[PDB]
Amino acid sequence: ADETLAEFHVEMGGCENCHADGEPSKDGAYEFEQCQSCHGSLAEMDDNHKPHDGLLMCADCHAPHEAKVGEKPTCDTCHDDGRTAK
Ligand code: HEC
Ligand code: HEC
Ligand code: HEC
Ligand code: HEC
Repeated sequence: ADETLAEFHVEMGGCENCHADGEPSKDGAYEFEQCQSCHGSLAEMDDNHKPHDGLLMCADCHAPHEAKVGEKPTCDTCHDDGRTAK
């Protein structure tokens, strides 16, 4: 009974946590911005987030409307070279 990431954040704010007047962006960048305050920039993260920093958005990896808090994305969901999480 795990709650989605979008949920965990909601309880900590609402649907407006990554949505303006309930109007999801039609790109992804606009949202990716929201994930740049209480957290920071990938270029300011581990050596695992850096490598990506400037490639794919958070959600893109931390599928909010799908993933569930406490669920480390799988590299197999992109990398097929045995890539493993560190
Ligand atoms: C950030 C932590 C989010 C919160 C809080 C909620 N949603 Fe969300 N939603 C988020 C992203 C990043 C995206 C897409 C942009 C991307 O980077 O891919 C979305 C998209 C939606 C959609 C799209 C509908 C579709 O056509 O698939 C809907 C309908 C939506 N979001 C609704 C929604 C609701 C109801 C929320 C509160 C329960 C909510 N979102 C919170 C990120 C985040
Ligand atoms: C403040 C308004 C926030 C914004 C904007 C975003 N997140 Fe956030 N997130 C916030 C808090 C207070 C916390 C708790 C821990 C912490 O101090 O950061 C979190 C936690 C997450 C996590 C944790 C995942 C886990 O394994 O527990 C993730 C993956 C996460 N947040 C992702 C995320 C995304 C994708 C956002 C934009 C769509 C985003 N955060 C915005 C507060 C805030
Ligand atoms: C896939 C290429 C990812 C993208 C893009 C982002 N993150 Fe991530 N993140 C990823 C993994 C695989 C993990 C866990 C590693 C494992 O397998 O154990 C994480 C973890 C985090 C955490 C945990 C730290 C904490 O909650 O205290 C945070 C806070 C986090 N990721 C935030 C974050 C943000 C803000 C991103 C966009 C700027 C982002 N991640 C992108 C994989 C990926
Ligand atoms: C798709 C959503 C991805 C997921 C899931 C993860 N990564 Fe990724 N990463 C992605 C792309 C598109 C690229 C580069 C694209 C290209 O072909 O140029 C990368 C790159 C890396 C690298 C850099 C390798 C290098 O050349 O030095 C590393 C080290 C890396 N990715 C690690 C990694 C790990 C450990 C993941 C699972 C926790 C992971 N990535 C997931 C896109 C995506």
